[PDB]
Amino acid sequence: HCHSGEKGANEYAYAKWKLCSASAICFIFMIAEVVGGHIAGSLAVVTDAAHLLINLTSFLLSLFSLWLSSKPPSKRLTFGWHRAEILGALLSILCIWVVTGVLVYLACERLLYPDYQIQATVMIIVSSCAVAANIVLTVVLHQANASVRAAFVHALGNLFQSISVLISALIIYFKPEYKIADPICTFIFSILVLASTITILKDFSILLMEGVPKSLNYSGVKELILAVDGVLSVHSLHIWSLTMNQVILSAHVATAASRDSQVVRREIAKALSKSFTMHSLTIQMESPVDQDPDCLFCEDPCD
Amino acid sequence: HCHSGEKGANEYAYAKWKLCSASAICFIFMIAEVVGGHIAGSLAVVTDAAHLLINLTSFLLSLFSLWLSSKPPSKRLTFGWHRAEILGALLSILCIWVVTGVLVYLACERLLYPDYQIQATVMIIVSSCAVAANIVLTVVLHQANASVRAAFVHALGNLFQSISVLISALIIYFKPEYKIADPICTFIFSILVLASTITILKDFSILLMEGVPKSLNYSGVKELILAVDGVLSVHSLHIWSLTMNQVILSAHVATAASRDSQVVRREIAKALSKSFTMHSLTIQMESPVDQDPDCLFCEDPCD
Ligand SMILES: [Zn+2]
Ligand SMILES: [Zn+2]
Ligand SMILES: [Zn+2]
Repeated sequence: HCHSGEKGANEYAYAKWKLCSASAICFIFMIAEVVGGHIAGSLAVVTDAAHLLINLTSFLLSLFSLWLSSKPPSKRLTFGWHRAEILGALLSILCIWVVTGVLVYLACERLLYPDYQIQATVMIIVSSCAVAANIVLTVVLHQANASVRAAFVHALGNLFQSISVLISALIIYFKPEYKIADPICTFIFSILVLASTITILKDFSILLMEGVPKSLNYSGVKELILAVDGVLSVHSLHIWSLTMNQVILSAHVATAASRDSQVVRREIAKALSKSFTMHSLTIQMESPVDQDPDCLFCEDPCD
Repeated sequence: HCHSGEKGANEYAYAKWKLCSASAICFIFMIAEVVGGHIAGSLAVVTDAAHLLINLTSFLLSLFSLWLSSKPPSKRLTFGWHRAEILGALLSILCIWVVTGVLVYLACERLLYPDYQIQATVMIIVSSCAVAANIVLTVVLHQANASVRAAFVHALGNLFQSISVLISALIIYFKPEYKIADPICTFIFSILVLASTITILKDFSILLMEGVPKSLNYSGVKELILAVDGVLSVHSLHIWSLTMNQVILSAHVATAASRDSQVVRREIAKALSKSFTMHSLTIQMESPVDQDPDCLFCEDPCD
């Protein structure tokens, strides 16, 4: 019948906790260490307490993306609302890029305006919690689902940014004669952030461009299909992916003309669903006749 | 043979001119009206001459997206590099959102710091060219290809932003007693920008989520297919789209068991390619047997 029905359902549920819990943890931390600013110096933690609101924002946005992904397939969005996950993830990552650019420009400003001073010891304790809080905010998002993996890279990034004042603070406190080791620290650590976002960006860009999923390999799939009896030649094998774990596949095959078709494609479906989980298959089951010199449109992926 | 080979090839060529020409026009304008700043007041046009560089940047980025779209299909990117167009377009539009947010924040700053003054007559002539130049930069991008349509919305947006100082300038010159009609102008006109970007964003988001293309209609396609003789029931009709004009389709059909299959799907392909151009079709041609009460996974798009 070519439609097979808890292994997937439960996973949407786990992340839903791995985010709501992390969002709540960041909520607690932001609340506490902002009320610890009104009842003390009022320009102490707000600047750090800022970032925490950004992380919370990204976490709630990723959770919103999950809730969207839950929605059922419609007439307009046929396959379902799945890629909403990847979309929210890519939006969050571009927001990392934007926020980091903003921070780098403010660092350059502080450089061009060295007329500024901050007590280099209380500057550390405020950094330590920010590092510690980020340590916790990361280890909960330790990968997975495109949504959580987008929140982790978003969290880890803050960690490098978080120490980027601590490791700077110590160098300021232990030798305030320098005063210009902080901007270079923000620079290099923003670059580290950007490297991690480069990894995730490459992966989700390959996803959005209907690229074959990393988890698989095209020529391996052609071998795996052609390794079945009745077939003679498989042309136009396209295999893209939905968010992460919904691999689709669509192929033309040319089988033994006098052979019964439907058993051949049934066997192909069994072989494929045996090697790896699917989400749909539409094998066209063409005939022996094919205009081979003209199949250049479906000769093979050049690569 | 199910593979049919100048109607499409020439279109990549037209836009390639509709961008390179517009990029060059903006290049000319920026050059001229920046050298008209060194040889006069040096804080006159640079701020306007700034956004021209942003428009040029977006135009060259869209052209880069086109050049990517030209690349052939590979083993990793099976369908081809097509959606690179949509990706570059969405990036450019999010950059519109970012730049407009930046401008709105600087407007709020000018508000909270009314300690500032600018001659309200020379402020107009610098605005008029910016409006005129934007008038020209837009009417060349008058739509189409996802790349150009992304450059037009990007250009038109600057127009509203461009007059957003002129219409402000006049009100400053004709009554400098007000001095606070400029921020509200930037506000409302940024909102207009954001509305246009909302339209384009909705469309390309529907595209990226494998939504059926606007140009078509699902139930219309089911009627158009089921209107052919041999078929009995079509389930799991998925029809997404590549960038704009590469519509794909993939369907299971259940036809008369004793009937010859391949003629049925050949006729379906003829009917579809008759109603509207395609880019691929993989009709599975299932049998009469189907487990109807269990097809809930392929019952129909709820909507
Ligand atoms: Zn062919
Ligand atoms: Zn089916
Ligand atoms: Zn079914």
